[PDB]
Amino acid sequence: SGFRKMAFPSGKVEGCMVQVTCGTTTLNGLWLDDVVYCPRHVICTSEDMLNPNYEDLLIRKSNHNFLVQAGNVQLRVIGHSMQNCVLKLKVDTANPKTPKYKFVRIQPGQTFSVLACYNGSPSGVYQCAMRPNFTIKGSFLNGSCGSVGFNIDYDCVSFCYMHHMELPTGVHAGTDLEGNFYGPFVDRQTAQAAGTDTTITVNVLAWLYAAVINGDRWFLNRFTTTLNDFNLVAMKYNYEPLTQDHVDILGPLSAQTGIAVLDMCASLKELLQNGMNGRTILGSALLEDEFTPFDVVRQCSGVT
Amino acid sequence: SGFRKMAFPSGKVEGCMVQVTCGTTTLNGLWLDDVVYCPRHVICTSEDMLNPNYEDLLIRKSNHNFLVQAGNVQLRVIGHSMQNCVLKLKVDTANPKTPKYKFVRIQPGQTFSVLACYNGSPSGVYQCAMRPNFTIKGSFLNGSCGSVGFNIDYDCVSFCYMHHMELPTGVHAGTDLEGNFYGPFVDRQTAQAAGTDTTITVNVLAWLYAAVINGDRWFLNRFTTTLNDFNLVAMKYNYEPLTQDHVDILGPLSAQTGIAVLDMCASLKELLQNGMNGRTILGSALLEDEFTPFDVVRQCSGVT
Ligand SMILES: *CC(=O)N1CCN(S(=O)(=O)c2ccccc2F)CC1
Ligand SMILES: *CC(=O)N1CCN(S(=O)(=O)c2ccccc2F)CC1
Repeated sequence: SGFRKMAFPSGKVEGCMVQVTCGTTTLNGLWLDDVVYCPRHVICTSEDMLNPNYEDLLIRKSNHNFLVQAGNVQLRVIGHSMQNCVLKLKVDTANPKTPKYKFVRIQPGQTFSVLACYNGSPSGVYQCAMRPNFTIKGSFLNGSCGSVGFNIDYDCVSFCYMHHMELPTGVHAGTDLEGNFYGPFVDRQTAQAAGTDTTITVNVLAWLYAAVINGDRWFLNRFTTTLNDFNLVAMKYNYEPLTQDHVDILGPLSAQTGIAVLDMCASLKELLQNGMNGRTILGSALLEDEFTPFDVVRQCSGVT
Repeated sequence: SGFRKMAFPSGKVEGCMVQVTCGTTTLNGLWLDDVVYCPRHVICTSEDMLNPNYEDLLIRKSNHNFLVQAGNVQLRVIGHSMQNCVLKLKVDTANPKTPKYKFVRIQPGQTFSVLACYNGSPSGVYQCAMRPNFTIKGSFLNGSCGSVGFNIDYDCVSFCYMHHMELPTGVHAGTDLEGNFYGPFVDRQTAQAAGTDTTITVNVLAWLYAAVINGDRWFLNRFTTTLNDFNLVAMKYNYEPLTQDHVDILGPLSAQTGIAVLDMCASLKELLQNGMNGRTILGSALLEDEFTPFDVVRQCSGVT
């Protein structure tokens, strides 16, 4: 029993983190096989960051200008290319600790673990979600760029995020490992405002299921609703619309608890309309939306 | 910027987790050097757990009855002893992945990372605190016993917790790595009620400092207070008394923000008396008490 905001074990990713230096800029790189992936803004002077022309800036860079250090050992860079907003640095040594891995581009509402690093060294691990506005709410200081987000399926690490920048509002933007930003963001020090940070409804419902499973049941009511009725209330409260696809995904939690998805919707409707009245659910005073239905099943069943 | 509930990178501890089986009971063990540490209740039938006499139960156990598996390789047990509520299984092979380590007994209010494991395999990592009632609020299913809590100082893992049991109220009790329970708890399936779970005041104040550092400042007020006045309010709200030792510990956060500790106390006093009024601090609707002042400094400064 008990339900915690839980990250994947980070060891498989720790073994992949390196330091990348170009000129006076140091940030983190991901070493998989004989390639080191890092944010392309490693080539910029903070002056360059105002309006950088990356292709033009890159012309002035040779293999030997990219200093890649794995622990206290230097890797030999034998090639470099830009793919979207990442650099791929080819090194002469395959990372001996390369896990089984995939690059995935996640959807908004999907959760992942971040291994926050500075100078290629791990400082911490925490759980995030891709927000519906394609930001993440992370913990990233100068030097953390190139830190990665991931999921693990048993022995296979799916890398989904690389950290690139902080918006003026202190929320975070980054890329998949093909260098494509989540959302409309660009690696430039310019006016970039996030859109509405809506609540991930399907994740809230998953977490309400988790609460019931773990004995927190006070919010279960006598009501049901319909997707359309629920969705009118969702809209009003800046919650994402609930689809039949979301209902289908919640089916196993429905099955386990015997609470129909639409009944749990009606409970969530009353919590939105009535608030918590000073009560808590799984030690939270607000409705948590950074657990997926898969997260709840995984944690509640003990998958390794 | 941004402030997250952050665990230590888990890799150094992942390399230490093994499976221990005695009869039909499987749980986790910690392999450091040529010793495997696990809960002594591994020797019990769930029948035994009602009123176990561990010394008597242990007489019936030989080295060869303790099945220790590290990945898919069996370790040879050449000795076993009971120390308090843990077994030490001597194996013929030093764990080649043994990190630098210490065993520490932490105080209430101190935070640590848990690597939740099943069958010696890591499932997740999350941040806990030793509650003032010597429970922890974890996430532990059957099979998770022998999972450990730890802190890392650069390269040295301080092990502070081993998971042993769930109270009827779904909170958790365990031992240090010398097998001594935190609090009054015993490894027996009996009536064990937790005392008052008080709020860790010094940690709340640390987290209020973290909020200011990260731009969440709405709760800063025009008031100050004294330790004695604050403490009258703390008592009323089931907050731990604040000592000058706590004020001293918060000094660096005071220095960095320019907010005197007693001023921040007066802010916390008004939040206790007035509530949050539907507002949030660092994305929380309640006052978070599972960050230590050291945690806030570490995360805000980017220690690896
Ligand atoms: C994103 C990231 O982690 N980095 C880019 C900025 N650099 S830096 O130019 O060295 C720097 C250092 C300190 C303050 C601002 C700043 F831009 C660090 C790596
Ligand atoms: C604490 C812990 O993780 N364990 C002790 C209980 N055993 S068990 O006896 O195998 C068991 C299994 C399933 C349900 C209850 C139960 F006690 C597992 C390890």
